[PDB]
Amino acid sequence: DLTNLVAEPFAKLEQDFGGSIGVYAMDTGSGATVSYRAEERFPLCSSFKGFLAAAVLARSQQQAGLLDTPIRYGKNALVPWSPISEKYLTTGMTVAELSAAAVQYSDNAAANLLLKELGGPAGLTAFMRSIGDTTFRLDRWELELNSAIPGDARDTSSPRAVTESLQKLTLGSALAAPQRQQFVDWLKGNTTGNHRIRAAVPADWAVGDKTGTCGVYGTANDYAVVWPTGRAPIVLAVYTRAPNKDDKHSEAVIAAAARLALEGLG
Repeated sequence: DLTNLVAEPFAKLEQDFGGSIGVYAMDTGSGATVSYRAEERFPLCSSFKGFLAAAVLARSQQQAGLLDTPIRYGKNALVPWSPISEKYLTTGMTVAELSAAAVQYSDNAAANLLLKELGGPAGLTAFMRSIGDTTFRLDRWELELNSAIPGDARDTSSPRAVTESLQKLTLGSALAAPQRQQFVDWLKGNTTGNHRIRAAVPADWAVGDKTGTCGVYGTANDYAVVWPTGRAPIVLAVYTRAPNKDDKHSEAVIAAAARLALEGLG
């Protein structure tokens, strides 16, 4: 199999990039995996917002009316990159709309308001422990969680823990069937990842994804569930970082790493 023939191409890719690339991909058919730096910590950046939305849905299972609960917020809630929350400043938005905004537009104000609802970064971390993720940690809010300082474990996970948690939430039994499909539909409607894992995948394969872009230390990422035509779904996570604050992230590198991960599962 091709599982142990991706290390050299990944090394070449991270050397051309000027940093570190972390990948974990899982064929849910065979159980086969592709692993490269899959147990190293990488900053989550905005990628935590997918798991934030999952945590809201998990709580909605035992709390009727959570998703339709109106959240009234002031201008003080608006932080940079809040493209949806900005437009509903005067009316407020439901828990469901904030969740959709956080997943599909990486809306920062929406993410912070939802974090408040779940008991802050500690609350989301506790949710991730409750589905058996012992790696994920969120420590800060938007936008301070984006500092992405080399060796700083704050606001990080591993590509493997991300992929495993994503599998449990989208395909396993961590969410009830309506909540599971809603999480899948939110990820499928993501607008920020067209130049990442989606660019590594045939156009007629269904894809749901959540992106992260710290804006520093060449630190960016994408995770996705992929449904190949007539085959068991594939789950994968691609995380990058670089040693200098002004190193540029690359969407093309994330796409190329996704292509290698999928080819590696051949």
